[PDB]
Amino acid sequence: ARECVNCGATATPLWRRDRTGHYLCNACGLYHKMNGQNRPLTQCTNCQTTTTTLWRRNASGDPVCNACGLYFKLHQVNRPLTMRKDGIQTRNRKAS
DNA sequence: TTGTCTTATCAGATGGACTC
DNA sequence: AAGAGTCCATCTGATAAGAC
Ligand SMILES: [Zn+2]
Ligand SMILES: [Zn+2]
Ligand SMILES: [Zn+2]
Repeated sequence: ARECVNCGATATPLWRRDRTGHYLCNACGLYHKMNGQNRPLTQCTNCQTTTTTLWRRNASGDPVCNACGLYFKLHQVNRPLTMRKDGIQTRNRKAS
């Protein structure tokens, strides 16, 4: 039940936090950082997944999922198909 | 019960569409 | 007409949760 504490949006291409760790949508997060006040009111080339919280690009400029993109950056080799975990994983990130 | 490694989820950078 | 500024999606980079 995540919600932008400024505008009330429940959907956004990227969730962000303010200095205190209060959640803000991408729009309200960028605005506050820039202005210092409140904002006024596809599939992976490697593993063929259609679901990720963040699309990245490979060296040729084609889309890869977050997992595949990060794996390649680290290892300089493509993510093997056997690494692909079923389901969606989430993590409780702490403040600051 | 600790250590490693994958990769979610945060933060920063870039630039197209739009207004001024 | 031609430049600077606003806005915010979407990209790259940083941090670190928790799978295993
Ligand atoms: Zn918002
Ligand atoms: Zn706040
Ligand atoms: Zn992938």
